[PDB]
Amino acid sequence: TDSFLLRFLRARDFDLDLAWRLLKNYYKWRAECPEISADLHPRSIIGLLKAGYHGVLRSRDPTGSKVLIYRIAHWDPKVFTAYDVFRVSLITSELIVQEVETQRNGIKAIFDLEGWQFSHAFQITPSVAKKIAAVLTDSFPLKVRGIHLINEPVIFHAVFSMIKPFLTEKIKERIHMHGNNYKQSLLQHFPDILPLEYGGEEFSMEDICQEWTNFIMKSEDYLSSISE
Amino acid sequence: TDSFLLRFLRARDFDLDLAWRLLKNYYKWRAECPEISADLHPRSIIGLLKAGYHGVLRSRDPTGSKVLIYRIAHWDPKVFTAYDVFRVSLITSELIVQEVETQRNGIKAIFDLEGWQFSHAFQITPSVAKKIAAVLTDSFPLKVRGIHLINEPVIFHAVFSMIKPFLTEKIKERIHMHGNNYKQSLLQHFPDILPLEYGGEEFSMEDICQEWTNFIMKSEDYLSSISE
Amino acid sequence: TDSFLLRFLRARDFDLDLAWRLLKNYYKWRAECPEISADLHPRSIIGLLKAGYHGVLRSRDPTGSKVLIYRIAHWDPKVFTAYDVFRVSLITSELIVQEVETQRNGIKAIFDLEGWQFSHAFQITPSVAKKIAAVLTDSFPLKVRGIHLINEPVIFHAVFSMIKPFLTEKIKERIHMHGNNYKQSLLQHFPDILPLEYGGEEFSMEDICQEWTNFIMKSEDYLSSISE
Amino acid sequence: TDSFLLRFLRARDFDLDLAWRLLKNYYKWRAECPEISADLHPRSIIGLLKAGYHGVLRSRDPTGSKVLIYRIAHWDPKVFTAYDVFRVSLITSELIVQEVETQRNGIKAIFDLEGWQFSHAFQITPSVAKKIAAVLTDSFPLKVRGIHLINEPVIFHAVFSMIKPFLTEKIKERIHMHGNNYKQSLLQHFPDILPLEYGGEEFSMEDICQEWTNFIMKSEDYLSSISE
Ligand SMILES: Cc1c(C)c2c(c(C)c1O)CC[C@@](C)(CCC[C@H](C)CCC[C@H](C)CCCC(C)C)O2
Ligand SMILES: Cc1c(C)c2c(c(C)c1O)CC[C@@](C)(CCC[C@H](C)CCC[C@H](C)CCCC(C)C)O2
Ligand SMILES: Cc1c(C)c2c(c(C)c1O)CC[C@@](C)(CCC[C@H](C)CCC[C@H](C)CCCC(C)C)O2
Ligand SMILES: Cc1c(C)c2c(c(C)c1O)CC[C@@](C)(CCC[C@H](C)CCC[C@H](C)CCCC(C)C)O2
Ligand SMILES: [Cl-]
Ligand SMILES: [Cl-]
Ligand SMILES: [Cl-]
Ligand SMILES: [Cl-]
Repeated sequence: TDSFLLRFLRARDFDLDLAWRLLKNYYKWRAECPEISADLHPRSIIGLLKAGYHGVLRSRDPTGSKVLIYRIAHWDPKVFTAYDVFRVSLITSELIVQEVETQRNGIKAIFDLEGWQFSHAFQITPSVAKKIAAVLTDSFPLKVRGIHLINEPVIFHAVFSMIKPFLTEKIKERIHMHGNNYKQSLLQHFPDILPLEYGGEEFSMEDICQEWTNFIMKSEDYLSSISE
Repeated sequence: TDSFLLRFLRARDFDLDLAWRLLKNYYKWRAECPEISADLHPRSIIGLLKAGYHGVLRSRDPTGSKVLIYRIAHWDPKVFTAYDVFRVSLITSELIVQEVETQRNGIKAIFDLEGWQFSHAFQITPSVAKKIAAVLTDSFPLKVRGIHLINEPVIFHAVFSMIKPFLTEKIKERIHMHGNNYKQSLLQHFPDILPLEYGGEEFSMEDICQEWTNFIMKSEDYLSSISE
Repeated sequence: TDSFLLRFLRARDFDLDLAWRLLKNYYKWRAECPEISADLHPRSIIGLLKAGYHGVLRSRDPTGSKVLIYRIAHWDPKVFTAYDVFRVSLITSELIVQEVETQRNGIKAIFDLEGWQFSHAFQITPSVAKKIAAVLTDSFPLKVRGIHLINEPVIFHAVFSMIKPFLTEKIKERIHMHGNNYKQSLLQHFPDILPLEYGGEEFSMEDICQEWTNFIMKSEDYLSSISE
Repeated sequence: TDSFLLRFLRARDFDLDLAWRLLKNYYKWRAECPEISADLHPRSIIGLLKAGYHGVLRSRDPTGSKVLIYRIAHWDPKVFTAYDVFRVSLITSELIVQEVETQRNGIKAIFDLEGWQFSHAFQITPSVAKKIAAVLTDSFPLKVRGIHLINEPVIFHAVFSMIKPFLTEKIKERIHMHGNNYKQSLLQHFPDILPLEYGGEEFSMEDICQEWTNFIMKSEDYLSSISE
């Protein structure tokens, strides 16, 4: 069967030395952040999901990557903390990493930063920013093939300035900032598969969020299994 | 007669040490890429030529450089591979290098990247990208005086990011990206000589492609001679 | 045209550094042995040829190598010296090296040492032995793919002991000693192409010698051209 | 055919390392002095030739060297510059170097310095003097076997003092100064072949100059070929 080791091998192109280091950092990072990784049961973040914060596209991008969508406007920082929000991505990642094609072709994430407030950045402490850079680089068995930021306000760049120093040059090359006129540039990266709200043709974000919410709730037994 | 050595001397301004190194890399590169350079007979790429992928201007630029035109939209990656396409440039280069004035004044190439798809970049592997940088720098007796990219889509820069690390600073200075509004900037570099499709006045790309296709087919005996 | 340089490139697999060194040794060796290489006109060794000392097979071996045959019994050391005999091989080599397929696939030589006397070895001085090793290794643009010694007497090994210290390990691997029962082992290396005297089926050594003698005499104008 | 390389090999006794260095300096020197070597067409110096400045003996010296004669009195420094005069020697050298026997036996030059004025030395700048020493030593594929100065005035030694520091010891050994009573000493070096004006028996300098002038004008097509 697809062993737990196999996802780490594929993430590092069957370089046993590199895959081993990634495995070490995976356990290390999970140990230094139990407030995110100790309990992966969707119980603590179901409110976030039903608020419409997160969803995953059905179809893959032209290179076979899984496409993830985050909407920061649907995150209420008064209700959920940065750790809660982080846990959502962690939960999704632990699920999609089971897909062999995702293991081979990595993922791409889209962040709709419309509605980013000063109530969001306060949650993003230096410790949090470094943990963000960790999972983006060499602490989780997922190839980050691209990060796409749209509708990012001027005040956000201060937040990104906290993450960038801990980023490898490879990942920095893969982070895109589109601004408010994102639609044309975003459609080139993701043809046919985007939802209606982002220039897409068929499905809406509400449907996509609901579907992924169901899948997470459905996978609640597996998410408990990998909890320590 | 214009010896085979003479083209290497002129390419390095009669610096015998440098011209010798270029000769060494010329044979080395040809040995490490037989899937491109072993057989230069136009047989394997005649379909590409008649598709309208490549053509050479009759008139030289204001500095005497030969001007080459490539249209990526006329490359069907399902039919022809990157090696096939590479072979086209190799064939053209082996022909125009016979011109003494081309030896002295180098070449300039225009790439119409309109229609660049994710089906094109998949062909461009790290090994291919490094071979591209090789012939652009110090592995073929042709001075690359300028590379002009027009209509380049957003997704192309990821491909260029694979080539750039292997490029010398001199060549990087000579690579131009014009975007969609290229016509004004392109006409300044190439007055009077451009085809109709790119702001020109007289000839069309279809004529230019056909003429160069005829010349290549006509030179099929010479191209077989230099095959190993 | 097939330049004089090209034979040196092919001899060293288009390694310009190595091919250059071979060219240097080619001129050096020719300069330190004018009593062999100054005059390559068949005048001085026509008697050797008509005595039946040397011949070249029409057909190539299974790998495309030219096959050369020497019969030491037809060398009268009282009439011709070691330098005269050496000149024969030099003349043949300068002729067969013009064949592109010989340049690519190298040569193989068969020495019938039947009749090797103490009047032959006296001619083989330490200086001569070292010159033999020179052309076998890195002083002539011919790949020596194999040397086959048959009917070698016990007293010959003393002579070979003079050559061996100056031989590279590569060439030593390619020197074969078959003894008196050579026919079976020799036929495995050279199927279908051997003459009647050595297990062959069709042609005789006398015919083969005469044919190569004619060709050398016919090429007398070219052999004068390369004389210094 | 006698390749362009072959003249450099013979000039350095088939020492490939040394012949290669001479080739490098040949292109270097030609690049640092285009005001002498860019255009070798006899157009710019035909007046010098018809003035009777230069001629070449028909017969070779006892060692087979080509013998060149220069008469400084027939150089009008008001009309022709040092570069023009230098070009004459360059033109002659590029012609006589085609002779295989000249390649093997080198050249000898005779300078009649009778009439050397202070209007001649002003043309001989430090830069010019060093260029003179360059072609005399290791920058042109011609063995300088001897330089003979006759009728040299006292004021000339200041000019020679500018050249001597850049001369190798070998060439310095081969430079002879005869003075006004040169005839006896000059006849020992050049028996039977000298013109009437220098103790000769048959031909006059006017005939010799005219003959070489015709040959240069006749070779005007070749001299254009080697121009860059
Ligand atoms: C394995 C994996 C994880 C675990 C992951 C992400 C990706 C691509 C992964 O492959 C992306 C998002 C992230 C880092 C969660 C981020 C948590 C914070 C609270 C998000 C809100 C504010 C961010 C400042 C917005 C920008 C984020 C991008 C710069 C990644 O969690
Ligand atoms: C001697 C010589 C060769 C041999 C040559 C070129 C030039 C200017 C030369 O002087 C330019 C084109 C190239 C490198 C062939 C490229 C092959 C690939 C398949 C082209 C399609 C995709 C490219 C990623 C498009 C961008 C190319 C530019 C950045 C050069 O082949
Ligand atoms: C380029 C080239 C030359 C020039 C050449 C040979 C080969 C294979 C070449 O590729 C083989 C023969 C040789 C060395 C001539 C040998 C001269 C002596 C006189 C031969 C008689 C006695 C030899 C002791 C017999 C054994 C020779 C083998 C050990 C090669 O000349
Ligand atoms: C290949 C070659 C060249 C190119 C050459 C010469 C020789 C022997 C060559 O082999 C001799 C003459 C020279 C150097 C041209 C000299 C130019 C000047 C203007 C001559 C007039 C004044 C000289 C100060 C007179 C003395 C010259 C000797 C000391 C050589 O050009
Ligand atoms: Cl972008
Ligand atoms: Cl530009
Ligand atoms: Cl054997
Ligand atoms: Cl003297």
